[PDB]
Amino acid sequence: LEQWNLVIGFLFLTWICLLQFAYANRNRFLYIIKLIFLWLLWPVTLACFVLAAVYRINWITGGIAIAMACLVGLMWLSYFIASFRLFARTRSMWSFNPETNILLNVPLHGTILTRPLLESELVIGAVILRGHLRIAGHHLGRCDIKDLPKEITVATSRTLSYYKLGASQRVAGDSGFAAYSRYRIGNY
Amino acid sequence: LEQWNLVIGFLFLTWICLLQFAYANRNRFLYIIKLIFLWLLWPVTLACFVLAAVYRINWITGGIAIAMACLVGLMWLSYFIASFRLFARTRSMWSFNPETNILLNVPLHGTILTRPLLESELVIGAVILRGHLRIAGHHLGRCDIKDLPKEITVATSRTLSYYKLGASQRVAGDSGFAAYSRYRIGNY
Repeated sequence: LEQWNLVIGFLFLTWICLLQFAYANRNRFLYIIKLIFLWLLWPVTLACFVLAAVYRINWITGGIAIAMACLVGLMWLSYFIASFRLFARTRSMWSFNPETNILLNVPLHGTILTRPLLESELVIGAVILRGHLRIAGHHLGRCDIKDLPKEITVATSRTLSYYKLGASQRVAGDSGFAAYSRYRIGNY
Repeated sequence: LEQWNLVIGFLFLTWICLLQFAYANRNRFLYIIKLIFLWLLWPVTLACFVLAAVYRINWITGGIAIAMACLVGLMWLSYFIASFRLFARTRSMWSFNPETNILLNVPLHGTILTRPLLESELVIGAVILRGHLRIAGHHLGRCDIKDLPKEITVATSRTLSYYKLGASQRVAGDSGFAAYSRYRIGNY
């Protein structure tokens, strides 16, 4: 049974190792690895509760573990049905993340890049670092001040909020810094 | 031995429960709870490796677990000595966090609020949401457009970077949005 303990040790060790390089340098491969890695936390939690409930000798702790496993499974299925409700409308793979059900669509370089967004703030920042665009902690790619998006969107079940570009601030040679004020909330 | 399994189940359940309320509404109490909660991940990882190594029957897996426990302990002590090197200069409690060793000092309402900062970007955003100031995901407090800081600092072992306020953008009634361009890097 120590194999599962060594597996959780490997998981914890690599997750700790994730907190020295990937937190600063944001790569799409590393981000999606971290995302699917957080998505697998729910089944391993359920597995821990299951292996706690299999060896039931007394009924108090076993009943507590069974009730909590039922609750966490119910809320996991609630999250699954929420992600299904989102994906039935926005039709985006990033709607199946365990982080949030709030989507950010940015039309950069023609392709619509979709990223998870924390809370859909009324004003959304856009920061240019050495010609690289980042919005809400997501490095969308290499976009200098000339090709900045004009209008982006925030997608949600029965909600689409349009965000219009504000003023652009050219400073420190090539770095730029701009705001997205909320325009309107619709569902056509 | 199932008590430790139920403890890790409680930890995972409450950490999953943390991903529905505290991620959107940022409270200082909830943030510091999450911070000390991430700080206790290192000893529980070491404990998992220790309980994997105590029941050594074969030598291959036991040796692998012992070597990995030694490596994770060595890097944990490296992190401890890094935090000590930081705290010997900046003298701030927030230097003892497992997230980052990059400090952000903001002079808001007279008191110098210090927060962890991800990577010390050359341009730092400041967003006003309903009269509340947030910088790099940290809700520093209630600060409208009038009392915005003039100059903030980023603290680091043998580094202090001064950040000067840029242009201020008043939009949507009371919301504001401003930039901190890097001024100079010193250590006096």
